[PDB]
Amino acid sequence: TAEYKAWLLGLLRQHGCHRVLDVACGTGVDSIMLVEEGFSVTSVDASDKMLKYALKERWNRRKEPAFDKWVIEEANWLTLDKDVPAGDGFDAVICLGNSFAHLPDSKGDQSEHRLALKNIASMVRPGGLLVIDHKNYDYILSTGCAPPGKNIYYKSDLTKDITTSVLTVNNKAHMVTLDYTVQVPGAGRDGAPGFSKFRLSYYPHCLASFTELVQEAFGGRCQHSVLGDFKPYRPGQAYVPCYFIHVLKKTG
Amino acid sequence: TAEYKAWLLGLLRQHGCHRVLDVACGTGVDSIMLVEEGFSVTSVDASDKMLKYALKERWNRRKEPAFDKWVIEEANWLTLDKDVPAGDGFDAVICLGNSFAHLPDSKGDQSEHRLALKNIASMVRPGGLLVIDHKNYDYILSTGCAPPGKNIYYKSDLTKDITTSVLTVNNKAHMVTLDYTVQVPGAGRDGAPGFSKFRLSYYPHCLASFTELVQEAFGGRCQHSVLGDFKPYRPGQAYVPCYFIHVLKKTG
Amino acid sequence: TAEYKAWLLGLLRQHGCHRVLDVACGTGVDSIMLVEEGFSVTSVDASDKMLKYALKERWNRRKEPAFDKWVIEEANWLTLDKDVPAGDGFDAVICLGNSFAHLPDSKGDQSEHRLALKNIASMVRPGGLLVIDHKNYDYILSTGCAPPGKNIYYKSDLTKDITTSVLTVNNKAHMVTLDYTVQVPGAGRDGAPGFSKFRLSYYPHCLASFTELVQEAFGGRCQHSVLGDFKPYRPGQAYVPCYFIHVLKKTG
Amino acid sequence: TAEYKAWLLGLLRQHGCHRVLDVACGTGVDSIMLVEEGFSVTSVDASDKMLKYALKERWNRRKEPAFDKWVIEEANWLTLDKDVPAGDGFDAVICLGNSFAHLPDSKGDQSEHRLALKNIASMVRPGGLLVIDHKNYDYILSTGCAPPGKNIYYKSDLTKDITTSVLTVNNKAHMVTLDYTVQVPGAGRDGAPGFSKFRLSYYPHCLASFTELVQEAFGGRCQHSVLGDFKPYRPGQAYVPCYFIHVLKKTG
Ligand SMILES: Nc1ncnc2c1ncn2[C@@H]1O[C@H](CSCC[C@H](N)C(=O)O)[C@@H](O)[C@H]1O
Ligand SMILES: Nc1ncnc2c1ncn2[C@@H]1O[C@H](CSCC[C@H](N)C(=O)O)[C@@H](O)[C@H]1O
Ligand SMILES: Nc1ncnc2c1ncn2[C@@H]1O[C@H](CSCC[C@H](N)C(=O)O)[C@@H](O)[C@H]1O
Ligand SMILES: Nc1ncnc2c1ncn2[C@@H]1O[C@H](CSCC[C@H](N)C(=O)O)[C@@H](O)[C@H]1O
Repeated sequence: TAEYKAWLLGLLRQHGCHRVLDVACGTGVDSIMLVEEGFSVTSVDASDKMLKYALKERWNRRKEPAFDKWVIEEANWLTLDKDVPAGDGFDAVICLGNSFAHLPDSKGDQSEHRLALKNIASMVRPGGLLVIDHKNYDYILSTGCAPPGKNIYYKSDLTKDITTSVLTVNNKAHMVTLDYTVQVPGAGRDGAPGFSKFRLSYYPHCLASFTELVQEAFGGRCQHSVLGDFKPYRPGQAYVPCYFIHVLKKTG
Repeated sequence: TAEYKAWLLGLLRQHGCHRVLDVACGTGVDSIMLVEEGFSVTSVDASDKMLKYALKERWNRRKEPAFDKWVIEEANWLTLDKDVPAGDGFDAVICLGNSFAHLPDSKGDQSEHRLALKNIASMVRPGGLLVIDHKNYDYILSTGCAPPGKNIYYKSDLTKDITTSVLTVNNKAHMVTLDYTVQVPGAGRDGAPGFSKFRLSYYPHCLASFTELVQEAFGGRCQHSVLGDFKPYRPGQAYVPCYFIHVLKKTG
Repeated sequence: TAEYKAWLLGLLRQHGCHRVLDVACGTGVDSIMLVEEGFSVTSVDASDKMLKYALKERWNRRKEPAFDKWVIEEANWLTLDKDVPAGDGFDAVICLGNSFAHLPDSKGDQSEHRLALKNIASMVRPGGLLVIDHKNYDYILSTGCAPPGKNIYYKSDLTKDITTSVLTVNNKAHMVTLDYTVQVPGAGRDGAPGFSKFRLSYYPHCLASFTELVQEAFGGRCQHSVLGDFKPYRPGQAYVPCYFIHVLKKTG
Repeated sequence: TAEYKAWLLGLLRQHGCHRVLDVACGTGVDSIMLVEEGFSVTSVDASDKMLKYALKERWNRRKEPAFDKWVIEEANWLTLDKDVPAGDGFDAVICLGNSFAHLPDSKGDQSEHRLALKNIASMVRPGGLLVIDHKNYDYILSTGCAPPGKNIYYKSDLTKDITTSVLTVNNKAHMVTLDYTVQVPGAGRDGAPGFSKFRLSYYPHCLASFTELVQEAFGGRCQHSVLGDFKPYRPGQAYVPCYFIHVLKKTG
């Protein structure tokens, strides 16, 4: 989505951030872009399955200085330091795309989440930033299901029917499982579509908790700001952001 | 809970019931009772592991003319009919112990629960009682946790630790997986005890849904009365029940 | 085999054995028998499923004093001592039907086996008997295949196939998995029978190894002997047995 | 292997092979060599993990024009045809390193075998060459034990034990699973080494079968010849090889 792209860059540039570390390189979608707009991007992910693809584009677009100056290393927020040489601290550390909602709280104690963020944020240098984003589960929870479609991050052209299955654990949301029933265009007889599905689970983080979770990472020395979809967020605000974007100005 | 015993026995007598089909023998607890109580008790359960134990009680007291008659059989509510031929139906069909909750909503809709209940009622000869029962899920779904230890149904002697993990499919409380950890009076070392656990899931049956579900099965001709634990029960009261006992007098 | 029943009863009665412990009750065929013959028998088996099918005949024939004394309890050759108090001892402990072979050597060393044999021999009273047998896994070692329907115990009327997976660890036969492809003559449309299977895995056992392993169970004190099938066996003999039978007269 | 490498190049060379397809690119050891060696390499493996490492080297050496030409890709033999545009056919096609002995016969009939060899063979242009190798399983099988240390391919400086596990189905050698308990020079206390095993499963291919199986995919239209280790191998020859090397001059 144009807006998205716009928002991102404008922020990276509105701070002076040029050196960036992606902690969810995935397919390389956003990193690749950043690599175009002239950024020093070092992207990483823990899943080769995805990384391999990002790595793909590069080799091809290898006949371009921009793409020859791009990194892609595997890593896990659970040891981001051990896997990524922070140096003095990347200008901006970006983790947009509700990537963090993939970290399931295994131990029951949100020990997994603190640690992850701890390492993630650490890589940000003084006067640094962190574009960590998560879906609006506060609502998803209060709704009972997950409203698909409006990907303020991308204008999805494919349609699929979602089936939301939340799982309370001792009264605390422990996970949200989205069951996508994709309706591929043509996969039948006289042209009719085919029905192929896939599902994935995440953690139902709620603004409140994440906000506190995030600061806790920067040891406190930081500037916190949260945008509803892509614009600032004001409690009890007429709107209803699909996404929640938390940006951190590591100050100390 | 001795009390429990008194009330039920009476209802049975006050209504001149003798032949009693127990659609949930479990370990034999109730049947054993009616047994001694002097009732032609034909108890059946769907579990080999459980029945195994009610059977044992029989062999031992096989010497007792009473128990020699008692009859435990395998069977499933989902097919009771074929598995249990009730000549002209029985006098009292009990389903005590929150056993009916175990029946999971596989197909999504409550179709399964239909056949189950549907079949159970059929086991009641016109002018016959039934005592199905379910944990107060209305209140349980608000506390999102299952209070263990006491069950007015009886008083065992096993201290347990529980972990209530509820599930919500598209906002509808689908399942409720309770994880127990029973303390074994002897499993440590120097007298120390053991701690062996297991896990059972149930279907959160709200008083509402069930009363309608149950009567449904009787096609209509019947008398319904739901007592909280075991005393009368009228909506929005001061007392909070842990178990809702549904007593029915099929009349057609 | 009426000839193998005549010998079993002959040997037992011959040595004056009344008390007999079937350490492999199973459905209880072999045990059930001894019972009818006015023999005092306690029957134990490690498998509920099977044991229970015997427990059944007891209730049924419970109307016969004999079965009113017949016993059955779950038990494992590995914890025998604790599951079955031997008291003074049993006159004749039997382990027919290639049951023992079902104990796998998980640990690698016959340790498990020694404990098994050891525990069973501890159920015999000085001047005792033990009828443990084992299929002729010696020839099967040179034929890498086990032919079905050769039981010299009960006429098998269930047509079935079999696939033999002989495992060999470090040149030492370690396992033998027989995948039974039974047929259900009636599982079909116009009478046609259906087809499926169940798995059964046993540890091989060539005469030598077992001939010694077993004596050790009594540790010398014993008059051991092994009939080819049910007749006197002789190494380098003509008739190739198929069921070696070790009879033990604990002497000490 | 000083020897290995030697023979190869020469062979390839003498035949005049330029473009080579490695159907088992693994970590890309032989691919990277031929690359440097000045050969038009197109290598592929069916395993991300493996491949992903060959890819890495290429990215680093990406500078040197050689690796710039290299062509690592994903692909599985079973469908190698619709995975690699045979084009005008390759000059040489290597499948060395006991890689083929990895493809199992889940189907029961070595069908999946004949096909893989077939598709692979299809990547060989007329006057072509095929270098498919495999362990001397004849010996292992006939000896029930797989010898450790004789890796003619590359002198292994490792100290791990080997537990050869041959599996049998209906009298046919279905699988050979070796357990290599490799010893980490340093994993103990006082500078001691540690221990960690790892078992792998290969299909016990015997020369007779293989030799047959190979020319088939060819259709008798070739010139087959198998080396002992790297020298002429004749039946009965006192020397017991370890790696049979089949070379095919697909002459058709
Ligand atoms: N513990 C963790 N640390 C770092 N990366 C992780 C991770 N857990 C999951 N990931 C990876 O992050 C990726 C999912 S993020 C999905 C959104 C995607 N990046 C987008 O732009 O639309 C996967 O490749 C997953 O392997
Ligand atoms: N669908 C079904 N049909 C018949 N019996 C069932 C059943 N679902 C559950 N049950 C039975 O419910 C019985 C007792 S209720 C479960 C409680 C358990 N016996 C305890 O001691 O804690 C079990 O024997 C179980 O097999
Ligand atoms: N560890 C063990 N301890 C006790 N019984 C065992 C055992 N391992 C296997 N068994 C039992 O071996 C039994 C009999 S095997 C076949 C028995 C058959 N009815 C006959 O003709 O004798 C099975 O019931 C199985 O439960
Ligand atoms: N079905 C198949 N298709 C393609 N490649 C295969 C294959 N089965 C296994 N392989 C691959 O071959 C490699 C193992 S064989 C390489 C072993 C070599 N001797 C060494 O020690 O270096 C792995 O990449 C595996 O993924």
